[PDB]
Amino acid sequence: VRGMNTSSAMSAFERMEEKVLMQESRAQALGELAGADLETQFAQLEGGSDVD
Amino acid sequence: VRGMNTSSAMSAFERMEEKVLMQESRAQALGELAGADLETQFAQLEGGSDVD
Repeated sequence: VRGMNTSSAMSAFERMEEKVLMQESRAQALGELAGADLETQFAQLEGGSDVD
Repeated sequence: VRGMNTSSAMSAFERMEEKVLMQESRAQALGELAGADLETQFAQLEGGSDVD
């Protein structure tokens, strides 16, 4: 009930959270980098021109 | 009749009492610690909200 560090469930959650945060952030960061590049933005503009 | 220290019954009671007091106090202390934590108090409040 106390949720002490020794108990397995509490330790697992903390370990999982650190890994999850890093993984989630890394995937998002990569996407942002692609978005940041001018060419990716330009490609979207090109697509709009292309469809009409 | 004298209840002298040498007699087995007197010695047993004294030894048992020390162990019993420590055991009773320790169990109670653990319960108090759980009660002391804010989350346990919060859980009771949540339960009241949950039932209605």
